[PDB]
Amino acid sequence: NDGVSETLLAWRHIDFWTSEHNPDLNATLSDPCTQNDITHAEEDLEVSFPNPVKASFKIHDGQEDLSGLFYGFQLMTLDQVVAMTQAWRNVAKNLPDQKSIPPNAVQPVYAHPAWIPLITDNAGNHIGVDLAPGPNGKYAQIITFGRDFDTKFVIAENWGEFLLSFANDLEAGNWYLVDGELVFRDKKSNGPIQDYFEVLKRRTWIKYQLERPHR
Repeated sequence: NDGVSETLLAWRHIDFWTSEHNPDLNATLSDPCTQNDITHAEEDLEVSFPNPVKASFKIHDGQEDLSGLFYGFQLMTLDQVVAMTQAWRNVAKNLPDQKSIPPNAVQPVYAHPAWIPLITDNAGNHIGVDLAPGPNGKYAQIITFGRDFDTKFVIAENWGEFLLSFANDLEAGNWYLVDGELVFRDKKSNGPIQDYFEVLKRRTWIKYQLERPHR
């Protein structure tokens, strides 16, 4: 049940922020998935979705537009999670210099059948949940992985924390509509526009570095 409260609160904030500032994006958030949909998907993949991820799916089954919520990155429907997990499984089955940050938190591999993608940049890169952590990682940690992520990053301890940190970016004013496309900018620093994966990665890196003095 860890991350469950955060998931619920994050979606409240994201539902409410999008309905004020970006109604077009709000109208892309799908209806909940049923427990049946979720059972069928766990069955197809032979996994248990962690509690915060299942709670997120029972609020919105991804996004469908008749673009991406996470500063241009799309929240995937349960159908896309299944299809895309199976495509990564076909690749893990065959054939690059792979790293983890923090070191040994994430397996240093291109692909793993237990890495469940939940967000896509639609260019082969993902944020997802890691169901087979490295020795210093945590089960159901949130990671980056895919085509151009030689270095995997642990970006949150669970999916609820991930969603809540995105919801607080919105609430801190860290955004720009170019409604227009939603991009990220550090408001406090009057900062330049940035790719949100670079922002996530720098945050994970800085936090790792700042904990290093505690022995």
